[PDB]
Amino acid sequence: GTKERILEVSKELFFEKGYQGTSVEEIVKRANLSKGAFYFHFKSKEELITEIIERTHKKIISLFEENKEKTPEELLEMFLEVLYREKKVVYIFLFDLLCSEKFRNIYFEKIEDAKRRFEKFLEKHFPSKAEILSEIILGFLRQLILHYVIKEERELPFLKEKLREGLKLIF
Amino acid sequence: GTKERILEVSKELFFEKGYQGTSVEEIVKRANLSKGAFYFHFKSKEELITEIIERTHKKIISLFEENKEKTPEELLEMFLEVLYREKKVVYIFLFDLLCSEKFRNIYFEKIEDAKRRFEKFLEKHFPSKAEILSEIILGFLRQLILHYVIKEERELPFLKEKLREGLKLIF
Ligand SMILES: [Mg+2]
Ligand SMILES: [Mg+2]
Ligand SMILES: [Mg+2]
Ligand SMILES: [Mg+2]
Repeated sequence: GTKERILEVSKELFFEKGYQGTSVEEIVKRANLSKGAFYFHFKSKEELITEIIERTHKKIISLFEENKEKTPEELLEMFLEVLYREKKVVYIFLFDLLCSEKFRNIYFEKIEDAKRRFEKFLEKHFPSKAEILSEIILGFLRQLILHYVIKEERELPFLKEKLREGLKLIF
Repeated sequence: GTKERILEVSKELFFEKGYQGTSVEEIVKRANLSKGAFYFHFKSKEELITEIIERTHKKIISLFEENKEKTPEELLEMFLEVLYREKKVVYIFLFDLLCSEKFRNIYFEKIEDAKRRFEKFLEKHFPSKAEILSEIILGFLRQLILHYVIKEERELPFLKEKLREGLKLIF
């Protein structure tokens, strides 16, 4: 519906030119909507970006819930696939949240939540190493995204090959 | 000398309030120097931050050159110690270079150089795994710095314990 359309247009504009550099006026113009339509769904630009992040986080929560019986390697392959599909939001997450002073806490809150869930999953078969593995693997996944999605946009097969080999070495 | 004093004051101010939010006037005022003294050593604010990064990078180059005969675990322990001592510059590197549009390329150039050197070091005893290990280990080290130096400033012993256990698991 309209809320979905606003979210899509906002993700596009924030990806293209940042949160600070995009106004509600530009968003509604691009979406061919009135300001009233926007404010009916979002009370502020702040609520809007928070929802964008929240919805991608929810896909991550779903990923963990729906794949808790998979091997760590397969769960991680799925995690990378979702992040790649959501790469515009990943870009916003880094440049508009981590890089900000106001939203830095959200960036870390979401990472910590993903880390807690990943740890819980790993405690099942690697209890004494789950804490360590979560740091290593999240660090490795972030290195791959930063260099092969953010610095340069490589195609997904390349990232999957890198992830697969690194996880094989680790496990 | 004077150049060193300017560098120290600039690292402090950029750490405290960012590159964009710090002026040459504030730097020379804090250093009790004239603008002429500043311009004798730096032609611009851009040259100044570039030199700050270049000097910390040089400490990294030295680290690799001076410890090429150490075990990977010990070389990495030293790498973490230097990054921790240089944590104000690490903070500037992320928030003033990666987060910028103008200086993003420098952030990646330096990381790539560190990665190339680390890879070369690892090719000696783990040729077929050096490329993979460099991604994993740099990712892991970055995860530890981001969460335990940037998000919250933990003391060095904690970071070293985390690094030690993760490298033991990897190697
Ligand atoms: Mg598969
Ligand atoms: Mg698949
Ligand atoms: Mg030692
Ligand atoms: Mg030591």
